[PDB]
Amino acid sequence: MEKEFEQIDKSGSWAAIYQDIRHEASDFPCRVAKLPKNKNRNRYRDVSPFDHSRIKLHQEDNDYINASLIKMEEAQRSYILTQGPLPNTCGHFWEMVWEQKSRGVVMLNRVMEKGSLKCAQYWPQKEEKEMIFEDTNLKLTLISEDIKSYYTVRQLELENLTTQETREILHFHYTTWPDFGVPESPASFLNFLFKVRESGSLSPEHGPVVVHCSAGIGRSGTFCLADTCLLLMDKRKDPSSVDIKKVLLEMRKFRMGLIQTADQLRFSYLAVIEGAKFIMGDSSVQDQWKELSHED
Ligand SMILES: O=C1C[C@@H](c2ccc(C[C@H](NS(=O)(=O)c3cccc(F)c3)C3=NC(Cc4ccccc4F)=C=N3)cc2)S(=O)(=O)N1
Ligand SMILES: [Mg+2]
Repeated sequence: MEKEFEQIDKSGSWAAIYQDIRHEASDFPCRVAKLPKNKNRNRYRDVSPFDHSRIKLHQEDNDYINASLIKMEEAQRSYILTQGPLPNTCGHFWEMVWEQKSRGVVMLNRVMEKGSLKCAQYWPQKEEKEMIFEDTNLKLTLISEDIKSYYTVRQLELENLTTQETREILHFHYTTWPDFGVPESPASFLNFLFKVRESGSLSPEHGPVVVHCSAGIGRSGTFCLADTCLLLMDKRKDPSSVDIKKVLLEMRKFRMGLIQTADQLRFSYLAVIEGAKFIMGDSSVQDQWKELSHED
């Protein structure tokens, strides 16, 4: 894998390679997303979930949410990728989290980035001020938070007001990944990813983890591609066999535009190559990653 990386670097072909992927990517209808009644449920007019893989809310009125089920058969892991919720779709977001039985939510953006709103404040910032989503009959409370230098992990309590059932939802918020950009380092990215993994959130016993950024395709796609490739390396009898470009095209069958710049693609290669060290056994790389990430 690093041989291909090295030759892409020498040839200076990241852009051409990335554009080939965009050209070969699947094109499926998004008719439900484009219905006039769903216009205000979409943050961006050009980013819509394909009809075949969209997540359907269990409400009869309108079951539409800009969210997609990325089901990776060989890796044996599913993820739900969605846009940052809008002021009017936060209830829908939590209804999806509840109905799909997700245990973790991975957020890779900030509410405001460079002077622009990118996502509604869909969770409580203060313990004493819980949130009620009236349209969906759900209550959400901030139980605690572990704030790190570049990411924060939060314990949220989500309650179905109707049945009184409550669930602990873990929120993994990466706060320093710029839009259309990349993480500070493979180490910082991997330190975070393994925190999500170690939490049990990605376990097949739970529903799919919900991953989102602003549009739910650039940063979210980078995060899922690296996680999936590392999973495939650990699975197969020969990790060198993992073709990251093939994996990305496979993921793009479930949601459009995953990975938004040639450099996020190049970063994905670095993340997988670095993470592979842990998969192949190295028990000193993780601490290395933590030290390198300066999470304190
Ligand atoms: O690293 C990233 C990129 C962010 C991001 C990606 C796409 C968009 C959608 C934008 N839509 S628009 O209505 O603001 C907009 C802005 C400029 C030109 C244009 F035609 C529309 C967007 N579209 C292109 C990107 C693009 C191009 C073709 C098809 C689908 C696309 F998403 C660039 N930004 C917003 C944020 S993320 O939150 O997914 N992580
Ligand atoms: Mg306080």
